[PDB]
Amino acid sequence: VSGSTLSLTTGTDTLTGTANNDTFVAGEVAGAATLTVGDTLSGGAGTDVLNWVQAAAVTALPTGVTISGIETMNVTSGAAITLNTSSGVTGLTALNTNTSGAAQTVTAGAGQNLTATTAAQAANNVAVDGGANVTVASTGVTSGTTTVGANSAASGTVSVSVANSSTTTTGAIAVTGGTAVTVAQTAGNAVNTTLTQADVTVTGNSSTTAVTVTQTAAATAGATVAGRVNGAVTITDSAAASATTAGKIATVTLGSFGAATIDSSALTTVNLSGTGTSLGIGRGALTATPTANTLTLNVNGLTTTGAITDSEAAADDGFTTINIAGSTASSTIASLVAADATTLNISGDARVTITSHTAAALTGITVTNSVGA
Amino acid sequence: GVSGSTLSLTTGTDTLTGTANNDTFVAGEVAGAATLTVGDTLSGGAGTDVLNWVQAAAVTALPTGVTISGIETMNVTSGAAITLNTSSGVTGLTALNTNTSGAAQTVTAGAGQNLTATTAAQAANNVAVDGGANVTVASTGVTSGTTTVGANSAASGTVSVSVANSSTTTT
Ligand SMILES: [Sr+2]
Ligand SMILES: [Sr+2]
Ligand SMILES: [Sr+2]
Ligand SMILES: [Sr+2]
Ligand SMILES: [Sr+2]
Ligand SMILES: [Sr+2]
Ligand SMILES: [Sr+2]
Ligand SMILES: [Sr+2]
Ligand SMILES: [Sr+2]
Ligand SMILES: [Sr+2]
Ligand SMILES: [Sr+2]
Repeated sequence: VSGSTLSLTTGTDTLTGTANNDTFVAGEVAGAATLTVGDTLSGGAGTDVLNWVQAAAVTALPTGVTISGIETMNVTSGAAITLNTSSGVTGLTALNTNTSGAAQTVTAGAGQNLTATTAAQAANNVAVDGGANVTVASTGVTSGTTTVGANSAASGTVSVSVANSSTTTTGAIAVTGGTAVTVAQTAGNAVNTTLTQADVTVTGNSSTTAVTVTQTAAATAGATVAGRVNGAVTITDSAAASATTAGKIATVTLGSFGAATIDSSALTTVNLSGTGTSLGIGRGALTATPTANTLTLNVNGLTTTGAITDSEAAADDGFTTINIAGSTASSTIASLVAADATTLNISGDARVTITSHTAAALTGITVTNSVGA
Repeated sequence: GVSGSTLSLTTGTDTLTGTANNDTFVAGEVAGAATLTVGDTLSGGAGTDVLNWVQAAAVTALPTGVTISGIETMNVTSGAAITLNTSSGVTGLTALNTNTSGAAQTVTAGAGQNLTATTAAQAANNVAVDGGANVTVASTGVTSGTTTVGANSAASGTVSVSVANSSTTTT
């Protein structure tokens, strides 16, 4: 049931909503902000919203402001947003911060889903921390960077979308922590131009079980063709350097990639698609000899120009069984390097081509792929 | 207790009298200007009444000519330092709560007033409290800043000090 609209003032407000769905409006009055020192907002029962909008940059939650009972907080500025809602804000489950052509530096409470939406980001940087589920939705990015969890990891999942239609190389994307991470890049430069996409670094924490990093497929620029180069990808389990602590990242998905590396003692499955350069797979640095030594490569329309390498096998304990499952569209791996592999199984319903392989310890290759290998 | 009214002070000279019930006096800011101002007169009346004094500017004293009576609890929050002595005047006050972040506190409470000084990110700023009935100091983010209770007048009741430091700078 529709409730009331409650406009804040340039003074200290004490506003309590109804038992219904209310909208708290923290706009401007003649250019002056109305979310101001000492404001106390209580949504009451129902699904309540606070819309905080002002032309001037948002620089902080003001002194003495308390917000309770409001389920959604929308923050829109005509300039940058710098905001920490990890204190004074009870009951918020959705925090949405919105800029265009300006930076965002946002820290949310661990129970607040954060969505940072930036248009025309260009050379401005976006940094978000805290939150439950964290979502970054960035368009018109050029050299500006995208950083999640450098100070405090998301309690839930992380989803980053960065779009660049310039020829200026996309600023680096870094994510630290989260239960599952997806970094999705797109390149939208015009034909007969080339754009290099952002390097991506994803460092898991104790909760990170899966990481996904996708980009626009690489291509050579021509009169009819927009050129694209894929960025590097670095994915590191939090326990990658430990001799005793078990890993957590079990699945990695790459949709087109430059020079990519994975390091996780828990890794069992890698899903690959698009245009890849190279992929090196490390399994951490545990001293104990591993018992699960099966690697599954699920490929779908994958083309690599370089090698997929088990980097652990040469001097440590690599994978002994490699399962390659081809799906939906044919794949071509330029080189497969696996110094400890003794069994290679190739399955699926789409062709798998391995142009060259270096795996001297192999004793058996068996193909069940219905299309062929 | 039964809830009463909310009484917002203004940037003009206020004369505010509460209801026989539990009232909340709000002494905030209007567009950056304090609303607790010279000559203000506050009278809580019967019931359990509270004054919330919040402003970005430092608190250095009660403004000239201000009279406060019948208000049992006073909360003081500043964006800068707090320097305040409530051991005379403010008749009927039994609880004083002072709150800063990254700024010093120098507070003297009356011998019948429970004092709670809460400082976040105290760092190198010093906290000094005197007087009071039961005295509570709750400080986080302390570094080299000191904590001094009762150097000029001892608490009439108990003293409870909590000091948290997450730096490598000796507390
Ligand atoms: Sr206000
Ligand atoms: Sr409501
Ligand atoms: Sr409420
Ligand atoms: Sr509500
Ligand atoms: Sr290793
Ligand atoms: Sr080892
Ligand atoms: Sr080996
Ligand atoms: Sr006044
Ligand atoms: Sr009263
Ligand atoms: Sr009273
Ligand atoms: Sr009175």
